[PDB]
Amino acid sequence: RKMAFPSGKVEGCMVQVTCGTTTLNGLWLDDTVYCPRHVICMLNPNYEDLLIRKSNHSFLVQAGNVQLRVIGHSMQNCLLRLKVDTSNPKTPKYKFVRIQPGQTFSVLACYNGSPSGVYQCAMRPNHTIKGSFLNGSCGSVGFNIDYDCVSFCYMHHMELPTGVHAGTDLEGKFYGPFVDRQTAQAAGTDTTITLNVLAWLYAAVINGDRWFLNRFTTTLNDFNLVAMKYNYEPLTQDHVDILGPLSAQTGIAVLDMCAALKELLQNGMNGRTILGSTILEDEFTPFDVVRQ
Amino acid sequence: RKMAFPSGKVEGCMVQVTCGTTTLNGLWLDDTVYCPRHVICNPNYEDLLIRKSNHSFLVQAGNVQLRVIGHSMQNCLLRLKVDTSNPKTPKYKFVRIQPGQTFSVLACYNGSPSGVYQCAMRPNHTIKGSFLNGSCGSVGFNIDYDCVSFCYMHHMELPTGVHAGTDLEGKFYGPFVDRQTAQAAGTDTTITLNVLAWLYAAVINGDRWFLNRFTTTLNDFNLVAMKYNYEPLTQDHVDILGPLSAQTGIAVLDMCAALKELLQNGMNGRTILGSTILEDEFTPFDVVR
Ligand SMILES: *[C@@](O)(CO)[C@H](C[C@@H]1CCNC1=O)NC(=O)[C@H](CC(C)C)NC(=O)c1cc2c(OC)cccc2[nH]1
Ligand SMILES: *[C@@](O)(CO)[C@H](C[C@@H]1CCNC1=O)NC(=O)[C@H](CC(C)C)NC(=O)c1cc2c(OC)cccc2[nH]1
Repeated sequence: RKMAFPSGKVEGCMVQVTCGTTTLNGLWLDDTVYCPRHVICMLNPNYEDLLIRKSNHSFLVQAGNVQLRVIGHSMQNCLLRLKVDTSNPKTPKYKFVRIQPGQTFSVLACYNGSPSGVYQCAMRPNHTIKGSFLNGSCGSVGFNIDYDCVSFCYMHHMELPTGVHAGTDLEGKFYGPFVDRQTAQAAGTDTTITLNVLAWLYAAVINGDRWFLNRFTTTLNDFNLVAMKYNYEPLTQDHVDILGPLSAQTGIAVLDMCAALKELLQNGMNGRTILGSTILEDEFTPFDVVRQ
Repeated sequence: RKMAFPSGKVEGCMVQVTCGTTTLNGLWLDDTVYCPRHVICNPNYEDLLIRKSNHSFLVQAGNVQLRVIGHSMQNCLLRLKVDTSNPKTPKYKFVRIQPGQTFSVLACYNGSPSGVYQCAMRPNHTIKGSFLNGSCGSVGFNIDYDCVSFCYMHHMELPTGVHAGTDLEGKFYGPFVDRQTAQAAGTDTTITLNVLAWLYAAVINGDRWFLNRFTTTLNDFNLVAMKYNYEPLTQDHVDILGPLSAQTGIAVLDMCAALKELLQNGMNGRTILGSTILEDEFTPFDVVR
């Protein structure tokens, strides 16, 4: 099952940022509030021009009942760093990280500064996420929690015409070739996260369906050559080592699981299922499998 | 997408309760801590509790230690009275959920919340959770408005991998007892009303391939439902699906005729809202939210 991290430490940081009539979500850490810079906008806007035309007083920042006053502002990439007169008493230990494709994080969906729901998603190889984001969701945040430290890694900005979502890290650099404009943008073709599909296949073996296994063998090179022809990410030697624990628990060598996957890619499943589905799941990490 | 409620108001109520070498998670509301009674541990729990002093309960809220002032047992739960009243307790109710309804689980270990996720009370009164060793005392809830409705406390994993537990009054969901016994639930069924709500959800998102021009009656639908291990559908169920009927413009018995086709013919490798299976853990209330 897809589990999310507990959202509490992040709920205390969610605020509402309003400019004129356009409102979105912001992240209040210490005396600074972060939010997508498009709060000040629509096609091909000059963001420097519009920021210099804006006064601190223009930004309405509400944190629950309280109103916070912008004591200053600056732009970092596609984000705005509003300085506020109050430090957030509920700020957690935190860091900004750049999540990598294949990896997962939890999204705390927010509307009007109120956290609505938390779900877990992965960053795809084409630098989009298959999220659930309605109008009002910009500035909602993705994050991982290790110990008591929160790793902020995603701020929501856009939904591509194809249903998927695009955003930035906490420094405002967009993941992927997207720009914050009211234009239709296309992601690159979405390749499948091989490392996670193998983790799934290992998970299926621990659950007791082995029907897709075989005695054929493969080298890493030859598996990667097949995989790319089916739009699957090549498997690095690093990924092989990551699968080590799942390999020893099941007694099935990683290259033999790849030989299995190679046969699934080339012949499909004759309507057969793994863990109940006809399609191979690719947002369960090896860590997720090991933990559960 | 399954979405869990923000777990913040619950995480501040999670504490650790230890009796000897036995540890589990507890729920700290006001001045009382709720936790599965087997923390004191087929025995007799009335005998075990009388031999227990308040001093023997190690209750910890994070770094802090709480002193048990008194206690009492209600069903399968302990009500530990403590000297401190939790400053973080939200507005809350205890409710008993009905099968088919959904909630969020804050999975906890050694008093530390580690994960949140959605799940549903199955018709056989189990839940398909994700619980590991140390997870008893983990709590299920709904956070509608600012009021938290606690509805589940975790107690066990059956041989089949599903989970079982009680309400916050300590009465089990289902036939189970808190003993170290292998126990069996009844045969499960598929939550028909939830499957239909999810079909309405797909239409709203534009997946309409499974629709058709036919209609069915309630009685004819249930003839097909019974054969495929779905719960019978009732007129109460149809009235619940009213608002989604209106939003999509598809009559509730039109959607049933679409579902009978999906059951009879199956889905030919095609997918509804991403999955290759008919999802039954999204309720009509869920889809509105
Ligand atoms: C934020 O809420 C906006 O502050 C919003 C979130 C999306 C709305 C629906 N689901 C979401 O995830 N973001 C946008 O509306 C952004 C705003 C930009 C960055 C200025 N724009 C889009 O996501 C967008 C624009 C267009 C488009 O043009 C018009 C054509 C096709 C798709 C598309 N997406
Ligand atoms: C709590 O953590 C208990 O301290 C624990 C949670 C489960 C452990 C693994 N995953 C869980 O969800 N609960 C138990 O161990 C309970 C304790 C009872 C209520 C006294 N027991 C079981 O879940 C249990 C016992 C047996 C069994 O016996 C023999 C045989 C088969 C399954 C089984 N489950």
